[PDB]
Amino acid sequence: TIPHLAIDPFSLDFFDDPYPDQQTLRDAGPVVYLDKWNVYGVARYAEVHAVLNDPTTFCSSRGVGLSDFKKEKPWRPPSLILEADPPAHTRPRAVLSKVLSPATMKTIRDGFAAAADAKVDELLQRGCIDAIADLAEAYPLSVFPDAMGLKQEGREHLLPYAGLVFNAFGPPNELRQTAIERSAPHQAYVNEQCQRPNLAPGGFGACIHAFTDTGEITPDEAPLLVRSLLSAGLDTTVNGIGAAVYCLARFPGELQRLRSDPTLARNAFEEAVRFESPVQTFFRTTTREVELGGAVIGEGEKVLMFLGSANRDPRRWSDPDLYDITRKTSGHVGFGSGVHMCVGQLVARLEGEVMLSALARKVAAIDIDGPVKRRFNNTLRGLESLPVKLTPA
Ligand code: HEM
Ligand SMILES: CCc1ccc(C(=O)O)cc1
Ligand SMILES: [Cl-]
Repeated sequence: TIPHLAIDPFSLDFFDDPYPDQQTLRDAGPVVYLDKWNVYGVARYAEVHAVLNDPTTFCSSRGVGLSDFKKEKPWRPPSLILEADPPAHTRPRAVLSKVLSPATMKTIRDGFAAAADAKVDELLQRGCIDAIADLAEAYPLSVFPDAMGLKQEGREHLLPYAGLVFNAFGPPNELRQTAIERSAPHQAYVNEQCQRPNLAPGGFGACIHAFTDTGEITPDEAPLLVRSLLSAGLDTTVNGIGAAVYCLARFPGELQRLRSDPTLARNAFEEAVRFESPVQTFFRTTTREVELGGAVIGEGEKVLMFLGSANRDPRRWSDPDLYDITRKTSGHVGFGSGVHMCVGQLVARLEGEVMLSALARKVAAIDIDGPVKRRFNNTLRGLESLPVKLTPA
């Protein structure tokens, strides 16, 4: 029989220090009942990974946040890709995949590295820098909206927009409800840049709109796939990169390790995604009666998956609380797993690698010199400010 926990994985307290709670979450039982929100949760690597790889049983089309789309109105029209099941998923999925293939990365790869090299140089010129706003936020801001082919004007909405989207997967918090109350300007901006007339020749939005021509997607579909990349494509990478730098900061020996061997960049990043897990949690909904870690769970029940917890399960990882940039990271669920696994992963790693590469060649120490402020959001873990003094090589 399934234990009750009073933990609220969406309270400021939990965000501020999740690690003791996530350990109660695991130790309690393979499946737990969260009184705060009347839902089942699963925090161990094994359970999380299983749920992820049975989309037939654990569907996403009833929402991947708490809210059940069968029971209640989605807060916005649903994603053609996040909030759908195969087969409706498979087409929109395949398209975004071509858009963001390794072929594509090869073409934009030099540009991303050069821009990464430029930021780290400028930063070394100043010394004291905010690792979040001046790097984590600034770098993908200098590469991604361009890769998208966004205009200049409006971009200040891209981050609040992400925040809104990720806050909304959560329970009906103060966090959620406020985000929603404040959402109109952010949606109008995104709705606008979602249109073909507004996407520069040769960028993702443009490349996406091309699938209109051949018919792989309709014109209603097209603005909505773009919408996908404008929700998911930015703040994720802000927090990913954010994690990496914070890790390097807290783990100076691991920085020295990376400097010794700069080819360890890609994986020092991947490790950071495991170790922080910028995207913390997602739900599914049972499509049938299913036995899940010994419990028989009824049809149409929501299950909360602790991604971060999975990624830090002692049952799966030696010394999981450690930053180890030569860890065999393969199998972490930082970008999820299976049919829905992050279609954007190549862009993220692209950014995380070039930037960690630039750092490994350019910086000799990263020390935090200041107050460190966390940002609170229902789905995203990350920092709001991280003051560091960069010392040059
Ligand atoms: C720090 C980098 C990133 C992280 C940690 C991350 C996280 C995730 C996770 C955990 C999923 C699985 C969702 C699920 O199982 O329901 C996912 C899927 C997705 N990601 Fe990412 N992501 C990142 C970067 C990106 C980027 C750069 C893009 C756009 C270029 C993107 C676009 C998407 C989209 C559209 C999906 C839904 C795919 C599907 O359901 O088939 N992500 N991401
Ligand atoms: C990375 C999480 C995420 C993935 C896809 C969407 C979307 O399709 O709007 C929104 C969020
Ligand atoms: Cl929207």
